[PDB]
Amino acid sequence: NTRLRIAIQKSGRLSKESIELLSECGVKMHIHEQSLIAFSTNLPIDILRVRDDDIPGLIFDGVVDLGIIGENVLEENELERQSLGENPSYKLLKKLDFGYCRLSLALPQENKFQNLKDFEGLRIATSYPQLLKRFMKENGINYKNCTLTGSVEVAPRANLADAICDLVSSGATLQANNLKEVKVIYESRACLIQKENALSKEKQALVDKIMLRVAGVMQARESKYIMLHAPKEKLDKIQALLPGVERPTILPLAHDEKNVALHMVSKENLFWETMEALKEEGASSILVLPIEKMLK
Amino acid sequence: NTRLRIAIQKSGRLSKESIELLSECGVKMHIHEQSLIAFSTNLPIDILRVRDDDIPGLIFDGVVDLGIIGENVLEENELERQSLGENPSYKLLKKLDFGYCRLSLALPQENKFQNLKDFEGLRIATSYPQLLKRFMKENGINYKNCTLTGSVEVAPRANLADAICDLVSSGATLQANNLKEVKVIYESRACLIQKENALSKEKQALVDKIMLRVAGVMQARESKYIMLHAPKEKLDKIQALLPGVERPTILPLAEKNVALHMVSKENLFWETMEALKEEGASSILVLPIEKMLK
Amino acid sequence: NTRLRIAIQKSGRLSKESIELLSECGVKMHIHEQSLIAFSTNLPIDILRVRDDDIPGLIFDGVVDLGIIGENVLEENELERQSLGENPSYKLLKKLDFGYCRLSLALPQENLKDFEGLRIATSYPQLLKRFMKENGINYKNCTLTGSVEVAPRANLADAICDLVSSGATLQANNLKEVKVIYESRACLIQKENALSKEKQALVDKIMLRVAGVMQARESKYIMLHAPKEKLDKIQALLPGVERPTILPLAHDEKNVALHMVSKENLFWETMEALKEEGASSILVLPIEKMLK
Amino acid sequence: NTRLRIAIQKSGRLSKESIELLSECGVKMHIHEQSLIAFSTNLPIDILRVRDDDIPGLIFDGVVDLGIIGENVLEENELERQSLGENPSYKLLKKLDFGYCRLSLALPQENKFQNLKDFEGLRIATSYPQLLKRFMKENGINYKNCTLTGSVEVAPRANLADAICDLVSSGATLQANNLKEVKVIYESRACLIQKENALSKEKQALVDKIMLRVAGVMQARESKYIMLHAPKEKLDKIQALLPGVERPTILPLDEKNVALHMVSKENLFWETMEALKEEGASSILVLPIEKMLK
Amino acid sequence: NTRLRIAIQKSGRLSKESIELLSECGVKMHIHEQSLIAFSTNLPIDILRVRDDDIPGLIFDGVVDLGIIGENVLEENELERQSLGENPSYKLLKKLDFGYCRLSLALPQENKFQNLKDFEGLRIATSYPQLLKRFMKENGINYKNCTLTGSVEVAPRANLADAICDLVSSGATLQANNLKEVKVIYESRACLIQKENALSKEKQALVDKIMLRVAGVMQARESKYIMLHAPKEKLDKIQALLPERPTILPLAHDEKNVALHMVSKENLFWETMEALKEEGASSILVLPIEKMLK
Amino acid sequence: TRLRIAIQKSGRLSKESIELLSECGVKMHIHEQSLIAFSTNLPIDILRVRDDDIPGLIFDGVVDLGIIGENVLEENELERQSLGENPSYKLLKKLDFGYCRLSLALPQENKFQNLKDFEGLRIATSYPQLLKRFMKENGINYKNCTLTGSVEVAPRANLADAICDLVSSGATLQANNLKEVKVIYESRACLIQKENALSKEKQALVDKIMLRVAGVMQARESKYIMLHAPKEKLDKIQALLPGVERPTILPLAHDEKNVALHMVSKENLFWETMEALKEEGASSILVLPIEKMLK
Ligand SMILES: Nc1ncnc2c1ncn2[C@@H]1O[C@H](COP(=O)(O)OP(=O)(O)OP(=O)(O)O)[C@@H](O)[C@H]1O
Ligand SMILES: Nc1ncnc2c1ncn2[C@@H]1O[C@H](COP(=O)(O)OP(=O)(O)OP(=O)(O)O)[C@@H](O)[C@H]1O
Ligand SMILES: Nc1ncnc2c1ncn2[C@@H]1O[C@H](COP(=O)(O)OP(=O)(O)OP(=O)(O)O)[C@@H](O)[C@H]1O
Ligand SMILES: Nc1ncnc2c1ncn2[C@@H]1O[C@H](COP(=O)(O)OP(=O)(O)OP(=O)(O)O)[C@@H](O)[C@H]1O
Ligand SMILES: Nc1ncnc2c1ncn2[C@@H]1O[C@H](COP(=O)(O)OP(=O)(O)OP(=O)(O)O)[C@@H](O)[C@H]1O
Ligand SMILES: Nc1ncnc2c1ncn2[C@@H]1O[C@H](COP(=O)(O)OP(=O)(O)OP(=O)(O)O)[C@@H](O)[C@H]1O
Ligand SMILES: [Mg+2]
Ligand SMILES: [Mg+2]
Ligand SMILES: [Mg+2]
Ligand SMILES: [Mg+2]
Ligand SMILES: [Mg+2]
Ligand SMILES: [Mg+2]
Repeated sequence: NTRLRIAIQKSGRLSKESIELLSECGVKMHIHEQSLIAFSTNLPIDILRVRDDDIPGLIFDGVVDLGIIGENVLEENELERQSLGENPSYKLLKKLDFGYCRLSLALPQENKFQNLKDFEGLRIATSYPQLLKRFMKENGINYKNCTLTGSVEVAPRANLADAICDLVSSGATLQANNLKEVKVIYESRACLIQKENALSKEKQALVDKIMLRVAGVMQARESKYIMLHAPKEKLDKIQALLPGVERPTILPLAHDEKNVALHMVSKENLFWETMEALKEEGASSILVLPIEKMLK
Repeated sequence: NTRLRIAIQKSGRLSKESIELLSECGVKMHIHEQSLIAFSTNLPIDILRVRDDDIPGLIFDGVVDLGIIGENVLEENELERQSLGENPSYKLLKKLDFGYCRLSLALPQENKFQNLKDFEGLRIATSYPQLLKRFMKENGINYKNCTLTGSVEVAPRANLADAICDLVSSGATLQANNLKEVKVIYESRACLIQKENALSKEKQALVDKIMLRVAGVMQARESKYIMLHAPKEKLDKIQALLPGVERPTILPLAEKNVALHMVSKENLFWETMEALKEEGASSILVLPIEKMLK
Repeated sequence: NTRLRIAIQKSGRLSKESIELLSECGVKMHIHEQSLIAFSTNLPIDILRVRDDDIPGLIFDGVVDLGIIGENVLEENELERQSLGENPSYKLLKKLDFGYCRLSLALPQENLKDFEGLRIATSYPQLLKRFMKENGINYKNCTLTGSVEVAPRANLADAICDLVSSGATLQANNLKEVKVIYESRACLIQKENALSKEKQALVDKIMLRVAGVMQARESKYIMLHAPKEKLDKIQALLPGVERPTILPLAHDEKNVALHMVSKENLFWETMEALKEEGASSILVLPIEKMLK
Repeated sequence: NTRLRIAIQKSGRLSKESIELLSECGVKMHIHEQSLIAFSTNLPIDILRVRDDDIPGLIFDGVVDLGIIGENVLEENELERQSLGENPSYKLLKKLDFGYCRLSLALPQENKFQNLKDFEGLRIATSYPQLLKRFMKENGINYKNCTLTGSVEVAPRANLADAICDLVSSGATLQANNLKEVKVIYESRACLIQKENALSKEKQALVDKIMLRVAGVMQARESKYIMLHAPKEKLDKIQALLPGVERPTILPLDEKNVALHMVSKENLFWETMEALKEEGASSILVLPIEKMLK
Repeated sequence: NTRLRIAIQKSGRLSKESIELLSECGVKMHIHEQSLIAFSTNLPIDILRVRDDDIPGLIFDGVVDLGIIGENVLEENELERQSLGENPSYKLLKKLDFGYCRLSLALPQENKFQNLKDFEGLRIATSYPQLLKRFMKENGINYKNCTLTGSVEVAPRANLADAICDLVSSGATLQANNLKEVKVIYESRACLIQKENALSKEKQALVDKIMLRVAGVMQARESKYIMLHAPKEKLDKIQALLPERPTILPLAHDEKNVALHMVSKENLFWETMEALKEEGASSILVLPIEKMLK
Repeated sequence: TRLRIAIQKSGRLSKESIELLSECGVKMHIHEQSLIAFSTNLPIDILRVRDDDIPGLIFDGVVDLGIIGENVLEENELERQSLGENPSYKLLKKLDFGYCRLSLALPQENKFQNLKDFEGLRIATSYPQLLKRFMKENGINYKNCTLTGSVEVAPRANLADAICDLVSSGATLQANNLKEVKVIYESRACLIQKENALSKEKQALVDKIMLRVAGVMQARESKYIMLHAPKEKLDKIQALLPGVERPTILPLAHDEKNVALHMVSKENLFWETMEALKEEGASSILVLPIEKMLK
């Protein structure tokens, strides 16, 4: 077909945010939970809703054009196919601002953990054998792999393994099974990827247009509009504290020769630490306003 | 009573946004789902929560002062009462910015649709007989009406009708019953209406005050505060692309470009953002507005 | 088509129990909430899932064969069509054992001739009208299709005539139930025009199943010990579907064992009355299916 | 350890019924959704709550004693391991009375299907490549496999395949994606299985005891206690209509009829009830049985 | 008033079963979550739905007639009022068949527990200070009380106490907070209680009637109707396995065996069914009983 | 050591208590079953407890900070005082949530003219101490009936003649045929601290958090305003709009009679103020939200 094909997760932790991103990029569509393919009404785009496990392979095989997938799953599949002698490839278009999670080694609460060497020779249960293997090789630790495709935290209490390597964000399931997180081995986030084989000129131009929108949407979520007063003597430090998307606008203050007004757009979000550092450097009247849309 | 009476939908697609609008207009009230009448604590206003079907009639009969109702239901009921020889009347105060939907003719997926004439002589099932009738009369198409008050999309597969005229927004229920949308006949949105008979001077003044607030609230939702850089050579085009509530503020930059600050009349879609970039605009920032009054 | 068409409520208070009844009558089907027609896999039957409001009309117009509908909605619509000069008709096959509710006049907590001249708000104008005409009371009708209990506090009416089962919504709006005017339950109805012989025979078969399913829910299998001297009184306390089976008890000459199937369910009052008459070892077992 | 280990699905279509069966077999335990091992309080049994996909492998590897799994998943995994040169083995203890589903070939609604040969050379998408392969080999049909681990019904509309081989029970998801079921290739239900390597004498005796309970629970669900009146003349015919677990008890009632008490081997359907009446039976009572043991 | 007043829990672990019991005793009423007092339509009875904490006090003060409350809350409050010099009193009418739980001492998983003496001098956190105190006194153990009205399992990790005394049924919350149950100090269930001061003759007669119904309802839940075949030679052993006198019936054309019909006093567990089979019993049927009265 | 903050586990204050801490830059992972959350970026432990216990934990010095409703705080303070104890604490900040009131209510049918109508009545409440203090202050004798919940049942069930109950909406009162008649106490959530001095390091952390709390609350209330004002009306317009700082006044290019005013309001802008500004000749009034602010 002439229409651009984008694979996203049908249901799971990435689904809502994947749809939201596309929608905020002006891709109008009607999604019914039972329908596995949504057709955009205003753009030549088909959204395929599939299991996240299959997204890397669909992209590697060139059967969809774009995909939104967690880095962890993308790499685990890439490594697996490489280990079977294949040469999977893809283009990473953008690391996205959701799907944050980590892959961590965990042990029974009772165990005494001092360092990574404590895993030497242990049986380790995981749904991510390749990612675990690569990390253990890099650190020169021998172990016995036990692959489980789910319910990984059962393994120690059930004597299937001595430890686990599992995905975590909150920590809940670990506590419930008498386990403690001990070492983060991998950090992941959602990515937007593209198949390796060149698209048609028209499809590629549509991807280019979307990508500009994606960057815009993400940048608007992170960036803030900042207004503050700064002493002229401290301007360079203040700017170093708050990196901007462009050069700051500097305006004279009418009744005041020692200070200036600074208007700028931050590259990153403003945390209280930064607000406090700015005040320490002599900044005052600091205002941070939200931005709904932007385009550099 | 001396208190102003406003009828809104108890529960349904208009309920949340009807309450939100009143709340954003400074009408403080405590609503609980089981209570059918909420009394405003800061203004002399009673909110009656009723079935949307009855709102037009309550207004026509002059028994409430204001109502928020979908256009589709308002006119269907107006037309129905006219067909019984009555003379319903009301004042349309404002078309609102929610309750968007459409009434559409639909056919079985298998049917070949070329033009409206393909509906000649067909049996058409609908919950909106009057709206359908008026549209078919305007376009000179004869048909057989089949009134169903719900589950309209069953009619073709159940051989109650050859086609349907139904409310749609998403399209889901049509696919599930092997139907395709083929012609939009009516587009609807929520409206704020008032009874025909004059109110007391005090009540009318309260309505006037609320109306100004309604316009403000709606404008603040649509309008955005825009900041961008524009080449001086392209300002006229840039301003045409983005109509404003007032004239833009133009500020010199620390050369051949200027800074433009303005308030858009409408919301900024990506197409506009892209058209501005094409015309040479850069550093385009769009900030939300919480309240406004010209 | 050759297939029998049954209209039931898509979603609402009658839906679950309508499907259950058909299912317990051996009508196998797969219902998906979004699908508005279910086809029976084991019988030539189509289930049309519609709004309850339309079921009477579909039956009156002969466009479906059977329907399950609340009596209240059935007669309200019958009366409405009669008032427009039409002559709706149907066959009442069976009053069912669910959908119980009542239509009641209610007044503000603070307050039949007392309704004389009052404004009365209702979603059932025809049923109210018929009742008020029968009792010779003049009133002013106010039709509301929902939220009826708002009317008094909102000064739309002086009283209401509304559907109730629990009473909750009345208390919440400072109203009290004052007079029941109509009692309703779900009914199974059929169109007036004769069916084909094959369709009618299928309906006849279903009807016997419906009766069986309902009787099994009400009837219980009863075993007890009774003194021979009190046997007549005990049998009078417990009407049965058949004559009781009477069995001698080993080594007890004054008493007998009684096994029977009750026509109605056994309430504690009956259990206590049986004990008063000298019955002992009373056992009540549930029945899953029956056919007399 | 001395305790018997049983693997069941953590969450999914088999979970509720797996727990119910064990509970009805007198295995007391407290399951918290977050806890992946439940310890029986009254028997030496550990319930491991896992992903269904892993249950066959845990059994093949002898690392749990019992498992409750769908036949489809069991044989798909058995076949997969055989294709890698392994020799997986297990004992099938009992086919259970839930988890009913089927694996079926399906095509777009528009396609003309006459025979299995119409699948010749087609791309077929499935989560059950091995089961599909075995069936296609048995019937001598060449095809191209496309493995998808979920959302299989997307494949045709997305041009990933020409057809699918997917699990169905209702049919809903097929309609929603413009597909029609065309050929059932495999029928499945939940099974209770055991590892191949011999258990201790104590563990095996516990399994034996549980198995008799499983059979009892399943028979009690199917069997009913029946009481009816039959004419003495029609007696032979009535018994033939109603196969029992034992011979019927016949009791005198007046002189022309008898009372019949019996336990049915199978459940009583309305057809049987109606056949009995036709043969002259009356006062037919069917009572539920909560527990039984032959 | 002339009407009998019964206090039950509005919402919580006892609420559903309290209502069910009354309903199964033929008390017809319409109970809506928003309504705090339900009036029985068929009997002169008012159901007050309150917080369980207050039920003992309402009974002690003679302000309601009956109450359904957990033993633990009843005695905790009794003890508390006694410690303030009051003399609370009540009549225990019946221990009921729901609301089962236990009050248990628990420690961090890491702690070595050998005996009760290990609690000597510890800080113990509990919502049931009086029940804990009575138990620690009866055993001569000194400790430091820490009263928390909820979230008791936080205390050790938060260094508010060294141990806890908390309500448990399913040990979930203990595991989640790295705690282990180590000594049950008190076992509880729901009870039906009555105020001490004599009721009117009419009210007391109504209570008497309800009590017989309560006993009947509970017995019907436990008792089962049993039918089996037994060898005449094993009849005594079989009857000893199954605690009124059984009905013994001859089997037609079988002289070595008899049919036994019994109503069990207790429920039949698999152990008993297996023991019956071991003694030569066969065709064992257990049917449910809906109502009974001796 | 680590700073200990007690908040409500689940209830009306729980969400907003967590949100406030989160908006103050306290990062933490809270799982509903977990009763103690450890901040990942600051030395802070969040204890999730029953609100009833928070005052006592603070009084006893066993946690450092607490977020609790005023009503529960003073009810417990009063209760402990009545047992001869001397509970004490520091009130750090009245917060912008947990708004409710304690009110006397009567059956709808009763005729209420004055507080004296409560003389000698039986009054049911979960807040005996707060009621007692109010009734003593106003010299009214009554009979207390303590109920720990379902207070609105008491009149219809003849447990009392009246109630003193927490309300925000009036829903539950209507449902039980009661009317609110006199507000006796107004409450909101408070952030409190134990009386005994903290270590210098812990106190400095509290000081830092407090400035953040004030910032977060100010950003919720304050708005960024832009408008046009006639030069002749500037003084009146500024009086209508108290600001956090002095307004910035800018000339308008094509217009000599008017100026542009940019400012940050101290309070939120209600329609009344917008309308008053317009009445005074202001035009093009824009109100933008503020996400964070520091003076
Ligand atoms: N707490 C979390 N927050 C954000 N993202 C997460 C979190 N946990 C996991 N993820 C990411 O989301 C991805 C999908 O998670 P999810 O649990 O929905 O996948 P799944 O269980 O494999 O679902 P399916 O296979 O049915 O698509 C993970 O691979 C990971 O990249
Ligand atoms: N998808 C939609 N989005 C927004 N508004 C809609 C949509 N569909 C319909 N509406 C509007 O909302 C009105 C009410 O629809 P809704 O389904 O809430 O009430 P209803 O079906 O009439 O139910 P009831 O009569 O019981 O309140 C419609 O008449 C129409 O004006
Ligand atoms: N407590 C009750 N209140 C109202 N109706 C009841 C009640 N109990 C049973 N019914 C029966 O159920 C029928 C349908 O009630 P329900 O509220 O489901 O339908 P509805 O309000 O007409 O909605 P719809 O128009 O969507 O089918 C009533 O006409 C009545 O016969
Ligand atoms: N309609 C159905 N669709 C799919 N499986 C069904 C159906 N009915 C019964 N089953 C059975 O249930 C088993 C488990 O299905 P389920 O969808 O719960 O697991 P899953 O999708 O593999 O999820 P998980 O991997 O989390 O255990 C299937 O292998 C099958 O044997
Ligand atoms: N696992 C359990 N945990 C606590 N109480 C239980 C448990 N099982 C049964 N109960 C009984 O339920 C009673 C209280 O139940 P529940 O926890 O619902 O009320 P509550 O928490 O005291 O709430 P309220 O005080 O608001 O009524 C206990 O006093 C006890 O008798
Ligand atoms: N409408 C309201 N009703 C009652 N309390 C409110 C209300 N609004 C705010 N609150 C505040 O929230 C506090 C706790 O409310 P909530 O009812 O959640 O706790 P609770 O019922 O005492 O539960 P727990 O004791 O189990 O924490 C009150 O003490 C009060 O300060
Ligand atoms: Mg996955
Ligand atoms: Mg409507
Ligand atoms: Mg209806
Ligand atoms: Mg699976
Ligand atoms: Mg309690
Ligand atoms: Mg509390």
